[PDB]
Amino acid sequence: MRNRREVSKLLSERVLLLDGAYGTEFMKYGYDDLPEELNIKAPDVVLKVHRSYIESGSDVILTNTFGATRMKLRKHGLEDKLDPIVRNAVRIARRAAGEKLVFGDIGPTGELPYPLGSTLFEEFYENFRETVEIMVEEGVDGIIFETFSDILELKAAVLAAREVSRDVFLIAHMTFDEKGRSLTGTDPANFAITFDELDIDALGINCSLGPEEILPIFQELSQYTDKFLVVEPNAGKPIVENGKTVYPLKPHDFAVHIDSYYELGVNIFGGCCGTTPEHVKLFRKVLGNRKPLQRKKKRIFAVSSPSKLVTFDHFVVIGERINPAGRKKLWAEMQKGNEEIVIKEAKTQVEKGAEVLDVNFGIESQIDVRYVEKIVQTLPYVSNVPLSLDIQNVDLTERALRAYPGRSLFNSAKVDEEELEMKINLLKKYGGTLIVLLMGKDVPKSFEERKEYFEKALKILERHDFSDRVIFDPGVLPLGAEGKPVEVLKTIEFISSKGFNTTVGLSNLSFGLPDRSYYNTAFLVLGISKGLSSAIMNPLDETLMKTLNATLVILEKKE
Repeated sequence: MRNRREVSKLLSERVLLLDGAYGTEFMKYGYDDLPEELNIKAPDVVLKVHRSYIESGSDVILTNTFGATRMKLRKHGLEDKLDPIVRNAVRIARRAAGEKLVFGDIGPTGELPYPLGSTLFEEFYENFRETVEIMVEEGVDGIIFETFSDILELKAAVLAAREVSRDVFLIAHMTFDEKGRSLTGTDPANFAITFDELDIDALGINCSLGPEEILPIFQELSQYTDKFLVVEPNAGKPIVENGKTVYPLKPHDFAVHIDSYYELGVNIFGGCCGTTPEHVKLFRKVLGNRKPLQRKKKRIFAVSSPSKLVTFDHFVVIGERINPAGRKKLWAEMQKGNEEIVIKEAKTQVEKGAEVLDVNFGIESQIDVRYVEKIVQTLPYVSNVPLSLDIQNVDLTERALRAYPGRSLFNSAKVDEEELEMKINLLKKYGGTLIVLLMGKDVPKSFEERKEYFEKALKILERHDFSDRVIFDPGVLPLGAEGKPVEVLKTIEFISSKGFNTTVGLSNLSFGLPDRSYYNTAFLVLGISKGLSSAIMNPLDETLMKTLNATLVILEKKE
């Protein structure tokens, strides 16, 4: 009913109050049934609880639909009841909220993405799409994806929601353990950096921990995003009593933490486990009417995997090995869909020092798309590191980007208006950074020409507001093509001096002459001395890796 523009307006004016736990309230009323089923079996109980929260002061209540998606309901033999479940939930909540806001509550499926589980991006996507269609049709004032523990599943959810409606206010939440990590390894900074650039309106943290525990985790989150913030802590740390887990933190003890979150810029405050109407009533009194606080986010250049965030504030080794070009064995296996061989190449490269992995599938026409999707989802989880997606076809590109678990690096976009704009828009929609190759219709032979390509690229990036999401690749040419490597060094220095990260397809310098390892080493050392911030290289080359480390030690970049 109310759109994201309208909700954003309200948020800019005042911090809002959410509601509390529903499950335990239903239980206090003698109903232990699956919450979602109550929307059909005992709608009066659902309404009663919504009203208890509204009367407590809640500015917004959540629909009783946390587990209402086909994938989750299937586990209870209720998949065929998805429609009446969600429609009734929205109607019941609307009836209770009256004028107040009603957000559609959508939790995770409980299924982990392949390779941890057996689910691919597309299925999660369709799964979330269906529930959002119902809520939008029934008139929710926003959607909040609650308690997500994995970024790929969360990414699929928001992309699905946004595809159904560009106007619905979207809120994405992740839950963290006491060590500040999601089930699959994501920390606050990673979550903020990966999701801040997606088309959602707010980010948040809910459940798992109490008020004090979430505080530092919330602070880290607030530093990397300028989106609206939400927090719903559990009512303290769990304690087991009569053989059951309870969250004893009383209203006053919970409510006193409100100021701390407010000082950190929170825009919506609510409570999770153990939160009762009694707790909300006090939250209302304590919160009152306040205008949110301004924040100003930290801006950094980084790419990510579910468990690792790689910031370009140090030389980044990008493993070049998962590339069938000139690799007879690998090429044949990729064609037959061999995942294990690629998994092994990834693992060994990281074990040797690669922090990011370039992934290319040779002649894309000869590769199965499902294979590509399985590999893109798989590597970040099993190898633990982010990927540089080395893909040519725009078609495959979009499929890889939407299924990528984190914020990736996209390999090369030549200096061509059409190609750049096209790849920029895909990255804007799905997230990610871009390697811009300094060439277009032909290869530059000088530093002068490379500079022209750089200047033309900056112009294009500038008008598409994408200058802060790029890494420049000057374009190393083979020494067997009079590739004048010195012109490449000048270019690296010039670009570095302007504040931009850089990289090179290292091996291309010696792919036409023996003792390539030594040419590769010499160039890398020289490149680093000119500001080179990374390189697509062979981490299995002991000579190159050891000399690389020595260089960094000598230039005082590490020990």
